[PDB]
Amino acid sequence: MLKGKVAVVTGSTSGIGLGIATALAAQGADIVLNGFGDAAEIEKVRAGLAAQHGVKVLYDGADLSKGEAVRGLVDNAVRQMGRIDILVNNAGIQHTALIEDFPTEKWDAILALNLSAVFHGTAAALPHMKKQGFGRIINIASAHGLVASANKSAYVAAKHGVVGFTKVTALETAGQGITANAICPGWVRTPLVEKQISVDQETAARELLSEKQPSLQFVTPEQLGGTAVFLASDAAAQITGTTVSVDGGWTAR
Amino acid sequence: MLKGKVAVVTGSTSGIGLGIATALAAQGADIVLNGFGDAAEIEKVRAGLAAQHGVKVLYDGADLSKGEAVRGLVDNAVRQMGRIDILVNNAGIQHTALIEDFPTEKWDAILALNLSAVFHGTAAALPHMKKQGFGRIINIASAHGLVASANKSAYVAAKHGVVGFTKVTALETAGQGITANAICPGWVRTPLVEKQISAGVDQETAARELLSEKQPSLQFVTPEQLGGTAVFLASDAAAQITGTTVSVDGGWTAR
Amino acid sequence: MLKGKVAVVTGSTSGIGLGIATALAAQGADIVLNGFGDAAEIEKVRAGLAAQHGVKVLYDGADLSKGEAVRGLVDNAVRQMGRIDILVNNAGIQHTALIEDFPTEKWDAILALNLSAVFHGTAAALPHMKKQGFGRIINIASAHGLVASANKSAYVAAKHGVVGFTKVTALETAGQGITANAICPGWVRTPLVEKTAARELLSEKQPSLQFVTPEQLGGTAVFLASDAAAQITGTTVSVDGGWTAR
Amino acid sequence: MLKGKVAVVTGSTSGIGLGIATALAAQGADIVLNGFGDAAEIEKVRAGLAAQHGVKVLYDGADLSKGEAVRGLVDNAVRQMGRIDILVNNAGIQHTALIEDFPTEKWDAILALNLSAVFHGTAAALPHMKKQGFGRIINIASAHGLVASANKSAYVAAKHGVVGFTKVTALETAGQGITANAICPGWVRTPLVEKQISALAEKNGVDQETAARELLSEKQPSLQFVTPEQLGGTAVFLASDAAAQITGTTVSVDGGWTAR
Ligand SMILES: NC(=O)c1ccc[n+]([C@@H]2O[C@H](COP(=O)([O-])OP(=O)(O)OC[C@H]3O[C@@H](n4cnc5c(N)ncnc54)[C@H](O)[C@@H]3O)[C@@H](O)[C@H]2O)c1
Ligand SMILES: NC(=O)c1ccc[n+]([C@@H]2O[C@H](COP(=O)([O-])OP(=O)(O)OC[C@H]3O[C@@H](n4cnc5c(N)ncnc54)[C@H](O)[C@@H]3O)[C@@H](O)[C@H]2O)c1
Ligand SMILES: NC(=O)c1ccc[n+]([C@@H]2O[C@H](COP(=O)([O-])OP(=O)(O)OC[C@H]3O[C@@H](n4cnc5c(N)ncnc54)[C@H](O)[C@@H]3O)[C@@H](O)[C@H]2O)c1
Ligand SMILES: NC(=O)c1ccc[n+]([C@@H]2O[C@H](COP(=O)([O-])OP(=O)(O)OC[C@H]3O[C@@H](n4cnc5c(N)ncnc54)[C@H](O)[C@@H]3O)[C@@H](O)[C@H]2O)c1
Ligand SMILES: [Mg+2]
Ligand SMILES: [Mg+2]
Repeated sequence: MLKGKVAVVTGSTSGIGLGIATALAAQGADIVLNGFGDAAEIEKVRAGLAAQHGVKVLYDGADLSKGEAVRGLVDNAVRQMGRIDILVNNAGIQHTALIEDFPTEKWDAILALNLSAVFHGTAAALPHMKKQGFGRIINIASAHGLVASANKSAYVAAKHGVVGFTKVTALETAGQGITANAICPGWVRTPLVEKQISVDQETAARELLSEKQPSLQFVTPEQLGGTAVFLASDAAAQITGTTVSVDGGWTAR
Repeated sequence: MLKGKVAVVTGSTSGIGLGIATALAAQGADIVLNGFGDAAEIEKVRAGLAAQHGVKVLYDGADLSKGEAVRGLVDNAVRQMGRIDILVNNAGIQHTALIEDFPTEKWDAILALNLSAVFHGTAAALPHMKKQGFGRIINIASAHGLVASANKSAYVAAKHGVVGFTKVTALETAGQGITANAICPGWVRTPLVEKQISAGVDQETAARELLSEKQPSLQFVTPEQLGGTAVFLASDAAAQITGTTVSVDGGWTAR
Repeated sequence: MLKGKVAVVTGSTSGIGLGIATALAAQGADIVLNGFGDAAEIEKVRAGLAAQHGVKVLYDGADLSKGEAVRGLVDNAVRQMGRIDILVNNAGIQHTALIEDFPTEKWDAILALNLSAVFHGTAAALPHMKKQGFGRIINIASAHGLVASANKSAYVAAKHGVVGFTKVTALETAGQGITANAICPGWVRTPLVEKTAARELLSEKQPSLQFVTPEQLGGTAVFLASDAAAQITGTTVSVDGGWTAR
Repeated sequence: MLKGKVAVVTGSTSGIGLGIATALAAQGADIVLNGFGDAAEIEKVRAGLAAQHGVKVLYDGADLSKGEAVRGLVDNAVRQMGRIDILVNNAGIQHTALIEDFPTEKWDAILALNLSAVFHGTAAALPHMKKQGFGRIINIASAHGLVASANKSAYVAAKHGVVGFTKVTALETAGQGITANAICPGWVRTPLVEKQISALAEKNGVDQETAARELLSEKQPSLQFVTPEQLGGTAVFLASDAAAQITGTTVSVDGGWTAR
């Protein structure tokens, strides 16, 4: 369990990030949620987690394009919650086009959120974790941090960058009670994906998965949350600077 | 938890394998132990796990250097325990020598136990797992299944072979309720390593010096950590983790 | 032999990019040098290479830290040479500091040069290559595109990003007569590195205890540009004396 | 070029090993051929290469499933040729089946030849190379030494073992003028692959060229086969001085297979 610990999860107002925050809450950690969305819907989620799990849950809507807003998210977590034990760098965006057709605005944006936000968040958290003599940094990368797909140049470059950044973090913290690892999911069934799915649908789901994901099954936010729980546990104290692939066999082949 | 499930752990009479068996028993799994040592101590271990955790624990002394014995261990497990949910292929041996000096008998011994026994155990377990709609194969490889050290050609070859074999097992079973993964530990503080650490400064100073070459954390991995890693791969959160390696190595493979 | 082909080598005024341009010049490709330094001491080079190997050798001083300058270099290299056959993305900078001590400006500068310049060059080069039906993108990454060292976060991240970017470039051009690959060097005795103790510096990372040389890297680029390397695409070639083997 | 140098290429009577042996002979290297097939055709090959390239070419038909025979091939190459500069460990066999259906005899045969022959060959070569202060060991692994495919358990395990073995070899010889690397090809349209094209051809009840494009499509984004000449060219590169600090690594020649 993680009673007495505080976890910040970026981009946790929905999807994977919310699944992770929810799993960490269920182990007793206080939580900082982050992301965009409807004010009322977010408050429902925040109040609901706090009441269901008996922990404190803050919401900080910091826009993570801006490195100063990222470092301020972390510093505010420490101000409001007392400490920061676990940082999950999860927020991300996508844009598909050929390299030649790839808008520079999208390239820049993808790197800023998907990579540089990891740097800024991690830079802000480390001094606290080192003083504590305890930390877990869990970066949510992708199968695309290890291998590539056509038409995803910026996202693949950024995720790969996250993997290498994760390894450096780990080497700079080795033996100080801090680990840093990257979870690399394959396909997770988010509403964005759900659109693409629409001769019936569970024949369409299987067909969409079959190119990359041999199990023909989606990964779930709940499974990624249990993977983050595991990495946050004492059993994972010597797991550092590595990747945990949660991808249905995508990287096996 | 793993109540009602059955785990066979090869090489579990001591060390990493016993750590894994223990962690699995503590989640409620029935256990088949295996390996060598003193038979009185083995029975003490077996009885004590069963009493402490309220699970059924068997011992099967199969010599895993023999393919038909590995297969019989798995078949005996199913016969006696009723099913097989988790197979941990852990038993392993080592020899250090330059390649040109490496005895053929040692090459062949290391391949037979560290690699071929994973093939034989997997082959026997898979039909049962596919019929159950559930299985977890957990192969204990090493950092030396991903990277090399000088003078360890047979161990490195076999552990690499285990990593690749793990991937194929995952691809043959993908979607069938079965996963196969390889845990890749760095240094764990066994009696053997202790003897090296024994070999002018303080004990814990020599420990850090010895870890220094390969393990950035300068902290040993423990059998309990590796047991909790096996518990996690056996859990439902790990249902889509298949055909991959989980490195428990203090930063060894990050650099 | 590469006669009738044009190579752009970014960062070719010194160290490995020059090493590579020279090696490629020695095979009959026309060269576009690029980089910083004395306008005249570079003329010595642009002149001495063109005379030594009997090829056209341009110079473009484009600051690659700007995305539009990269795409200009490429488009101008086409205009001044007629075509582009080989793009070598080599220009790169370093900075060593703990992550929490790492200046954001240095972070952004490493990412703009070491990574985004590679995206920019490739975006500019690709339409010409796809029409040519022939291309060689060779990105000069590092051992640090595959593994990490402490205190080098922006560089390791950029270099991992290049490796990943190379793979996508390969996948988008597959079967179109274009390949993209990354050479991942270990230690090279540059000016910066040069400043015995030479075996002990290599000792931590590079088991051969021998430096990699620009001519070696030049040979490696020449190979990837060859017909034998036609189905070598989307991959890394480590020239690192054993660094990544352990 | 390799004038004055001796290369041993296992499994060089056909397919990839033949392309590699030819490219090395074309650089001035003396060649020991090895492998099976039709003996008249093998002699035509051996005499042909010797004459065409003006180098010495021998055939040793050692069965490399036996470790003594592998060491014997290397020993006698040094006896008969004067030295050994290049060892290309290339011979291999394939068998497909589900793991639970995979005959123990086929598992053993694929480990013996595809992995243990690399150990025996390297072990016999190294003392000579270390003495000479020069050597190139080039192991022909596969994309399957880095990633898997279903139904190829023994072959994927053996190829992965070759990749790890190659790394240890590099580390043991680092700095001594010896490098050890593994070329990792994707599909090459040899008879090893033809049997597979034919099996896919019959499964889907389709022609042979449907099967080829589809075989390629599953794995190899270029949709073009790799050729023995390309692999020969890659081996010549690794044997060169340009590759002096390329050691303990893999070179994928796979049309994008491992990029995705
Ligand atoms: N969904 C998949 O199939 C998949 C697969 C592999 C990896 N991932 C990765 O997992 C992570 C989570 O994404 P997801 O799939 O749940 O998407 P999602 O849209 O469901 O959630 C993304 C979250 O990030 C937040 N966000 C976006 N921009 C932000 C900004 N500038 N500042 C603060 N928050 C911001 C959103 O508000 C939201 O809470 C991403 O890094 C993604 O790339 C997703
Ligand atoms: N110890 C480490 O630092 C380390 C690191 C990485 C991986 N590993 C791996 O972990 C696994 C177990 O190692 P350990 O360090 O706990 O070793 P250990 O010697 O303590 O245990 C090995 C087990 O295998 C059993 N065994 C050996 N040969 C057998 C055979 N012929 N038939 C049946 N059982 C046999 C032994 O009786 C023992 O129970 C091995 O595969 C090893 O390669 C160990
Ligand atoms: N030297 C090594 O030990 C080593 C090892 C691995 C990889 N590398 C990589 O190889 C590449 C070349 O490095 P090097 O060691 O030859 O360095 P170098 O200093 O010798 O040369 C770098 C070149 O890039 C140019 N350059 C710098 N900033 C530029 C900019 N903004 N716009 C255009 N040109 C610019 C310089 O003028 C110079 O010509 C780099 O990407 C580096 O990361 C170097
Ligand atoms: N064809 C491909 O797509 C492919 C792809 C990747 C890797 N490879 C590898 O390339 C190597 C060569 O394969 P190939 O496709 O050229 O096949 P091939 O069947 O054309 O050649 C195999 C060669 O090995 C020889 N050989 C077989 N058993 C032997 C033994 N016991 N002793 C000595 N020689 C023996 C054969 O006689 C022949 O000379 C193999 O290691 C294979 O695994 C092939
Ligand atoms: Mg390494
Ligand atoms: Mg892959």
